[PDB]
Amino acid sequence: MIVFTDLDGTLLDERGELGPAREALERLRALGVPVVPVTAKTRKEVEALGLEPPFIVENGGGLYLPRDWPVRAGRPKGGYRVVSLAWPYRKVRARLREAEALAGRPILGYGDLTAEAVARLTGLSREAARRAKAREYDETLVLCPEEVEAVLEALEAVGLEWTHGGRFYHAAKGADKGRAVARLRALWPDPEEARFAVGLGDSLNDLPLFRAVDLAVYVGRGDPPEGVLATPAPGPEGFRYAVERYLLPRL
Amino acid sequence: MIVFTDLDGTLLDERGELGPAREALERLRALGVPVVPVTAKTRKEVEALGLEPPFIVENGGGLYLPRDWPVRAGRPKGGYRVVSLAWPYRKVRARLREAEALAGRPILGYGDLTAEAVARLTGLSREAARRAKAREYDETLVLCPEEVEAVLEALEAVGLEWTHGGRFYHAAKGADKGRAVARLRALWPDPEEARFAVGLGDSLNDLPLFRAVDLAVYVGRGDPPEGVLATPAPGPEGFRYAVERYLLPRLS
Ligand SMILES: O=C(O)[C@@H](CO)O[C@H]1O[C@H](CO)[C@@H](O)[C@H](O)[C@@H]1O
Ligand SMILES: O=C(O)[C@@H](CO)O[C@H]1O[C@H](CO)[C@@H](O)[C@H](O)[C@@H]1O
Ligand SMILES: [Mg+2]
Repeated sequence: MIVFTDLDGTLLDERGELGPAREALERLRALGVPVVPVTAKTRKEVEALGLEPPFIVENGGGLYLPRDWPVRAGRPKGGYRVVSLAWPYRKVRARLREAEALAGRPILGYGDLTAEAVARLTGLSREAARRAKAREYDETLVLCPEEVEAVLEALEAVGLEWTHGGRFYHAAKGADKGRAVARLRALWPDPEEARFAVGLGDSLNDLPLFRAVDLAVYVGRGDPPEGVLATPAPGPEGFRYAVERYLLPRL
Repeated sequence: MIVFTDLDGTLLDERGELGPAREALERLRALGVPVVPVTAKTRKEVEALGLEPPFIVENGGGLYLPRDWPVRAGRPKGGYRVVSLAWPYRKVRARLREAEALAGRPILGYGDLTAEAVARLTGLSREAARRAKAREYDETLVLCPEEVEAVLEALEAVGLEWTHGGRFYHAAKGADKGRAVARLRALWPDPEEARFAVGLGDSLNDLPLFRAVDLAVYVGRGDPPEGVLATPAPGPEGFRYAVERYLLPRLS
């Protein structure tokens, strides 16, 4: 069993972990169940949250492995090997400039904003905002609710893809959580451990993650998508719930 | 006679250059008629244009005088004395956060943007954008057309004042081109010289300028403000026309 989790509102929601979630996390760790973060966040953000690879960043744009992973894949980088699945940020930013021309209006994202601006808009600290700005693949957009559609059509017109992360639209090419999960499972050292994958997500828009695992659990508010399990409560209690009810009785 | 003039859309051409206005300005100088820029631009932008004090920056937020101005006012800063009329930028920026909470959506200004983004948004060079970001009083807002109504009401709700410079909305408190021109006229070393004021402008933020002068001339696009003089063509050609048709005859 491998457990894939969107940080977002599955594990984090309230900033970082939280009582019930921690307890559930330790439980998994004690049982030798690998837990793999799958997040919109950057590698700099995940590191600051003290997480060790493997993890999936920027909506599936990048798969980070320990440098000594038993399966040779990706490019060596310090204590990591990085599997790049998506176009680099600089290329995404260049295409965004083409999109603006098409939409005949400015398209702003984190690349255009100061860290203090990003911090204000996200509720992050300036320090965490700086890490959220350190993007390798995916751009977080700041769009006027009223102009979202014109912008999205322009993005696709220039070959970019878009997703919604919970509060912001994102632009990238090749970044998909399901693709990244399938890739990491195919790169797993022990094929039997990766045979059964669980995916926990806090977004009605985590379908790519939900599609790529064998047991999908939606830990948010309201009804889950079709073919996806639910929990009574959202947040860390929803994560703990799902862990205690769906997982522990399998190990 | 003192001629008070906006820069963007008035004395500057569409690309921000003084070239086209030079001949008209040279007529005024020869005739010994003072010309005072009254602009949305910052001090650093006015300096980069090679303009000398006195001048009024940031929609009337600050009055810049020569260090040796005969009438003592404001505070020293090397070659300048500065009369601050409006709240400092830091206070406007903090108040904008309350406006943003009230609107329930982001309200972005230059202060939130890199020089590179400001350059892209304005068509300025990166270097000119750094100068435009060096704001002391007034914030330039970057609003999508659909959110303007809600944004301007949120500004008013939190005690900020708004205006528009021809291309962008602005937020400040106490920054008013008419207030600043009136203050400058009162600080003028030659009351007879200051007795008759002319004001040229093209945008919303210039209506207060028009009200603070004795002869107002609109060189913007479309129809002029009620009872204000108009010119055949906008911008610097409008400025030149005004000098030749409206000002010269009066100087004789
Ligand atoms: O799209 C969002 O709503 C969130 C969560 O999905 O991701 C963005 O926003 C987060 C802050 O809320 C950042 O930490 C991420 O890097 C990213 O910029
Ligand atoms: O509001 C505008 O239309 C213009 C008019 O001067 O001013 C803003 O925009 C100008 C760039 O177009 C900057 O030079 C100014 O500092 C200010 O940010
Ligand atoms: Mg103007």
